[PDB]
Amino acid sequence: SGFRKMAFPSGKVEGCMVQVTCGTTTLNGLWLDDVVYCPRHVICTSEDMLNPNYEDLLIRKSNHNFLVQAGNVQLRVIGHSMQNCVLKLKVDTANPKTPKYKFVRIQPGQTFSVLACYNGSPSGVYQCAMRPNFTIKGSFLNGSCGSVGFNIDYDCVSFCYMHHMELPTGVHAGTDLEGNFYGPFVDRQTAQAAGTDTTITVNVLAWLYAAVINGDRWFLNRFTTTLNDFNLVAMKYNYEPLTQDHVDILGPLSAQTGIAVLDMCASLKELLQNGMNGRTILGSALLEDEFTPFDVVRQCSGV
Amino acid sequence: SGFRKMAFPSGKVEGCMVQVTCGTTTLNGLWLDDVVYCPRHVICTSEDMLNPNYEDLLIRKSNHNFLVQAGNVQLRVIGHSMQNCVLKLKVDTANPKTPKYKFVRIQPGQTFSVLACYNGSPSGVYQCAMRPNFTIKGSFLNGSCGSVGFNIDYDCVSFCYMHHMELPTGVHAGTDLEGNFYGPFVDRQTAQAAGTDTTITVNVLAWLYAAVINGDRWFLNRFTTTLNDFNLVAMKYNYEPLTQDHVDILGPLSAQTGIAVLDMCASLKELLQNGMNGRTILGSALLEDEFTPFDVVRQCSGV
Ligand SMILES: COc1cccc2[nH]c(C(=O)N[C@@H](CC(C)C)C(=O)N[C@@H](C[C@@H]3CCNC3=O)C(=O)c3nc4ccccc4s3)cc12
Ligand SMILES: COc1cccc2[nH]c(C(=O)N[C@@H](CC(C)C)C(=O)N[C@@H](C[C@@H]3CCNC3=O)C(=O)c3nc4ccccc4s3)cc12
Repeated sequence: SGFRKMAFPSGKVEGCMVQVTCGTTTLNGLWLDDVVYCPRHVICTSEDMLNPNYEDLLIRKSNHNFLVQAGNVQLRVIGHSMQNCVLKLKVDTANPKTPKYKFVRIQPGQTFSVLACYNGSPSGVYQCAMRPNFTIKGSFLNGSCGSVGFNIDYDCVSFCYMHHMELPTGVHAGTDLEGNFYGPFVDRQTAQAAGTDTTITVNVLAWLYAAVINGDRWFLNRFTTTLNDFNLVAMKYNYEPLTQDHVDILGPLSAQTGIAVLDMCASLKELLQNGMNGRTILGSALLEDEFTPFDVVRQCSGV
Repeated sequence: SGFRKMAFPSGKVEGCMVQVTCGTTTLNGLWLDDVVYCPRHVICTSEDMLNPNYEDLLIRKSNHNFLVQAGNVQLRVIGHSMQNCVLKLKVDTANPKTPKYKFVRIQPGQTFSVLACYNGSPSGVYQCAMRPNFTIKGSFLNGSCGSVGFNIDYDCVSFCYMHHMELPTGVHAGTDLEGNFYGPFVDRQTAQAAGTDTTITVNVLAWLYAAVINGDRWFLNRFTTTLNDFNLVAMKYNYEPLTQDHVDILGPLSAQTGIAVLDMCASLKELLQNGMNGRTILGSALLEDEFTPFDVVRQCSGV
């Protein structure tokens, strides 16, 4: 038992991290088969960054302008192309550590592991959720762009994020591995705002089930509510609406604990209206919404 | 910027995880050079577990009773010996992925990354602190024993933990890689209690500095206190005493923020006496003590 924010083991992704240099700018890149993927603004100069015309900038480059380093070994670039906000560099060597992989775009409310890298060298791994407003609450410093986010299913790495930007509020924005931004952001040196955010209701309920499985029961009550009346309270507290599919997804956790989803919703309503009264749930003094139902089942099945 | 609980990249340790089977019992093991390390109670039968005489149990074993599997490839055991609560199995093949490593025992208050493994296969990575009472608040299921904890410095993996037990309270206990338990626990199928725990004061202060670096300032005040008077308040709230070495260790963070350690102590005293008044620090509604000063500097230097 125990419930901890947990990342996927990162070794399969570590074996794919390289360093891409163009001019004086060096970013992280992702080497899969004979292609390296990196943020396209590696081709920018300090003068270009306010509003680059990237098509123009890249037409003015050739293969020999890109230095790709995999460890101490330099990779020969033999082709280049634009992939929305990602640059694709064809190299003459397929990565021998390429895992089974795919490129999958995730939904707000889903989680993934981030492998933070600096100078092509992995530095830390952590978990985070795609917020409803398409930002992530990450931890990224100068030099981190091109770090990727991913999930692992059996042997397959599903890459879902490459890092590009930090907003003025200190949250982070990036693209899928096709170079398409999550949310209304652009890869320019400008201050950009996200939309208002909301709390991921289905994840809060999943985490309350995790708590019960781990012996935290003080917030439970004999009461139940209806879906409509729950969502009336949810809207008041800036919580997302709960769907029947959300209920159905919570079915297994409901069955494991013997607590109907709408019974747990009555606990959440009381927590939202009354606070915690100085108590904690799974070591937190607030309602946590960055664990999916899948994340919970992965740590709590069989407890 | 941003501050997230962050583990070390796990790939160097992933390349060392194997599976050790004795009889019907299979545990995780750690393969470094030509030695596999695992919890000694892999040799136990259901009848032996209440109070095994491990010396007797192991004398009754020979090399061919141990099946070591590294992936699909079986490793030939050519020697065995007892190492306190760890078994050492000599195999005929040195692990070609052995990283630079050492075995280091950590102090309460220090942090490390855990690579949770089941059936020799890595499943998740997370960070945790050795509590003052020598337990860890982990996430471990049936089948997890032999999973290890570690820190990485440059290229060197310092292994500090191998997992053995879950206490009745749901916290976890284990040994260093020499097989010596952290705390007053024994490897028997018995319910065991830890000593009372305390809050790691120096880590709370480190995390308050992390908060300031990340723009959370509401808890600051123009006041300062003395070390003696702070520790009088700390003792009241079950916080560890703050030493001058703790102050000295916090020096860099003090210099980066321009906030004297004893000035921050006055903020902590007010937080301890007044609570948060419904506000958060770095996304938490309680005072967090599982980040060391080193952990903070690693994410906040240069912000
Ligand atoms: C007036 O401009 C602002 C006003 C208010 C907030 C702001 N934020 C950013 C902004 O984020 N810019 C992007 C770059 C843009 C072009 C996508 C950027 O620096 N990305 C970083 C990751 C950042 C660093 C800090 N923590 C992070 O996550 C990345 O590593 C990259 N470095 C470089 C360096 C050179 C060339 C490319 C890259 S790409 C600008 C900005
Ligand atoms: C009346 O006995 C209790 C009363 C109240 C609380 C209790 N806790 C334990 C207790 O923890 N036992 C140890 C084993 C002891 C011998 C060190 C144990 O099961 N370790 C697990 C990791 C545990 C599983 C649940 N989550 C965890 O972390 C491990 O994987 C191992 N599995 C086996 C299986 C067979 C042989 C060896 C091992 S070693 C006993 C106990």
